Amino acid sequence: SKISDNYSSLLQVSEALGRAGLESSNLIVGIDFTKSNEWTGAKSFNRKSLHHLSNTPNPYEQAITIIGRTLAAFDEDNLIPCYGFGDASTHDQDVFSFYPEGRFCNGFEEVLARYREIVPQLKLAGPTSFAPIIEMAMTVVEQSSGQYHVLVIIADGQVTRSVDTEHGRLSPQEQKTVDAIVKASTLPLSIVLVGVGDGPWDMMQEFDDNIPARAFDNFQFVNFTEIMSKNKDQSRKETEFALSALMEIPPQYKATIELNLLGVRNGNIPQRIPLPPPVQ
Ligand SMILES: [Ca+2]
Ligand SMILES: [Ca+2]
Ligand SMILES: [Ca+2]
Ligand SMILES: [Mg+2]
Repeated sequence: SKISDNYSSLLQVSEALGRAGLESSNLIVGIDFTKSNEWTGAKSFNRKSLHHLSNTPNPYEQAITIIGRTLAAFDEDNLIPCYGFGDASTHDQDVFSFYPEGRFCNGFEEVLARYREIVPQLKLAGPTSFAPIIEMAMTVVEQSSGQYHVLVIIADGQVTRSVDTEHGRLSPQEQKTVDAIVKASTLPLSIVLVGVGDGPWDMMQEFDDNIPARAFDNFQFVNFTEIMSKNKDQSRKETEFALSALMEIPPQYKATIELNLLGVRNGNIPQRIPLPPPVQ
């Protein structure tokens, strides 16, 4: 069933996790390197590309940074597998690992550094689909034998569609993304979409709230731009981010126990191989 916003403060989330008795969790990060990032910073990033490097941190650097300051404790060994998708080497079919032999980033400081080192070497492309990043996460979970994971996807939310959809019919990219979300729910995996840039966010909100075929609500949408836009203190910004990102985690974690997913091998999860980073 659909999971609502049941907590009005970070403290309530923490207590809910306390009651549920969470003992162990790990993070997975996926980063959208599709071409739409060049134009979804029109209003929110002064007509620059969301991936543009300079003296000001771009929204991806900001999200990675805030994620590291607020969610780091939810990765138990501070080793974070990072993947990119949607550049010219992966299109809508594959992901690549941040490092050549699948070596994990040691801390989000290194996630941020490696991001900076990689992104100007990429050809931003497409089409845009979340199926490969989610399928990657599924393989990480299956290979750990059903250890609980949270996949954090940082993206601009522009999954490929036709503007004159006729009407409510999904693109292949949307349909494959939905199928991946539905299949993911046979595994102990939480997904958090951190939306950067201008939106629009209709489809992310649909992933969040309305996929009847899945076994539990396994997908939360965080509007990162709207949180950072609020004329409000920086510590209150990060607290509001943490709250939004963790909002569904206590019920999702509980669902993995009640649906007998936690610690169990599914047996029907194809092994996705990440491509090497297309870099020097
Ligand atoms: Ca880890
Ligand atoms: Ca949801
Ligand atoms: Ca939600
Ligand atoms: Mg795109």
